[PDB]
Amino acid sequence: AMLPISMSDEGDSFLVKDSLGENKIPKNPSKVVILDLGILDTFDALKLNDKVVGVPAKLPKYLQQFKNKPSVGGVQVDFEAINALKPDLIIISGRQSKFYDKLKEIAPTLFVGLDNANFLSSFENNVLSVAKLYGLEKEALEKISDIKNEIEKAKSIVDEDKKALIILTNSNKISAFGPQSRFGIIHDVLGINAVDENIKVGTAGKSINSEFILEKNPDYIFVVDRNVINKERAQGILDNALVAKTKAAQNKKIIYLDPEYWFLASGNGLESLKTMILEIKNAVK
Repeated sequence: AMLPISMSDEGDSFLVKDSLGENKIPKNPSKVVILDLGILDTFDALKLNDKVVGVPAKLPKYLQQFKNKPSVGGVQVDFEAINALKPDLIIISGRQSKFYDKLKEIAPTLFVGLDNANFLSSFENNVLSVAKLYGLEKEALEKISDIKNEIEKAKSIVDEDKKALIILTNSNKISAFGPQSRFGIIHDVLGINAVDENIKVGTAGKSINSEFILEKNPDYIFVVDRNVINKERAQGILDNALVAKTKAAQNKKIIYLDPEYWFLASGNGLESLKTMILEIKNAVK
């Protein structure tokens, strides 16, 4: 299990430990550089927009209120821009853990990792830890309750005898993903059963083809199409007689998920996580 963020109050600051290291973070930080899009959404949802001084502007359609913040990268980190903003806090997730030592020379750097084996507990701890910095625990607990209620509404309507498959299409490559993966919340949080519970743990997933999809005969197929960031599109990759024969194709349950949520992994967002939960619920209702 990923080590959680723990914080102890030391008056003007918190002593913060997370899986990457320890930091003294000032209370109410006022110049925050955020490289994780999900946590940027949570800043919005907690009304902390004025605390943010840098984002990866090179930005999905749901985060356009930050389009005029100074750019610190693309998700490609620009260290010069970061230093020149003189931040009092840098927030990162998985995709930037490789940059940790360099960012930490600039300013205290908080890791809000999403644990693919314990998604909801990581999500809660990330949101509540950011809130504690600002004394917003009450407000963050109300919104965390809203998301839990949405998960319960979504779970309530899932069919126990149907099975789904998750795939990522990248140009013409198809790769399968299962429980406890980067897309795992379809199986792990919303309880939708998988066609294969034993695809191997790892970020690149398992290479598959249409024969595989036919062999599994999924009731639903969830597609994360990284071609939508061209020409070739999952719909054409799956435009064939193998995929056509599948229960998913026959009942028009090939679901194309918005990659600006799923591929960019905005699970740390109070509002973005909600939109993802609703997107699943509305596909299988």
